[PDB]
Amino acid sequence: YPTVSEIPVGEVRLYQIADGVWSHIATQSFDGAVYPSNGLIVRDGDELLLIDTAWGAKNTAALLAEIEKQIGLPVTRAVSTHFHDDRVGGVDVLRAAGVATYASPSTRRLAEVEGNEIPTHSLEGLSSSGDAVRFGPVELFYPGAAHSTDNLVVYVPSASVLYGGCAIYELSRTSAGNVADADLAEWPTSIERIQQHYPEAQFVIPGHGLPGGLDLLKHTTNVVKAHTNR
Ligand SMILES: C=CC[C@H]1c2cccc(C(=O)O)c2C(=O)N1c1cccc(OC)c1
Ligand SMILES: [Zn+2]
Ligand SMILES: [Zn+2]
Repeated sequence: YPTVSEIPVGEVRLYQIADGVWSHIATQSFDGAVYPSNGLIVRDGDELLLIDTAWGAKNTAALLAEIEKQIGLPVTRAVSTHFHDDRVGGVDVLRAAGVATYASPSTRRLAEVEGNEIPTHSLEGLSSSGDAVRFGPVELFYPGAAHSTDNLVVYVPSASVLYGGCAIYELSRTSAGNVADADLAEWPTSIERIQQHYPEAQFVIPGHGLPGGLDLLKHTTNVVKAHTNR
């Protein structure tokens, strides 16, 4: 799996998780350091559903070019899973490319307040923790507040792929990361809802770093709780 040192900023890599399911991986500078960042691509017949931008206008253009090169099906819809720039930065590129962009009303509001790019369409039915709605070939799930108050997770039932987004940490992380927008007290409860709702997930994809299995869920709870204790 690609690492930050192996991906120059501005390039995007794709990685088959399972049939018709890819992650996309990019790198971006934030406050003077470079970080890797993941999203998801899910085949939707002869179209593609995109989960999250590649963290910036130029990265997201590179994302679309790499999808066209490697997959060759059009991206028709995109869902952003919270309001931070690594999720919505590039939405303007997507919209101009003909992609219909979606996010919860919470994400759209927070993005606007923050001065970030704003998905066009509002995803209703996800404002209460435990809410689940169908969106093409995936289920969208609001687990409750965690990394941010608006963070969504995405399940691909055909492939048993659980995309946790930035509410889920990779196994190599032992300290909490950026908690500025987080709800540390609710984060374990939110993970518990994910665990109970998707107990058959075979692959778990964090928002940043290496994918793994279901242990990424308990691992994230461990890290968040240890931060709170300490
Ligand atoms: C700050 C690091 C960049 C990225 C990242 C990489 C690796 C781990 C994490 C983490 O969850 O701590 C993050 C994270 O939060 N990011 C982020 C991206 C855009 C806006 C933002 O504002 C709060 C934060
Ligand atoms: Zn974030
Ligand atoms: Zn993130």
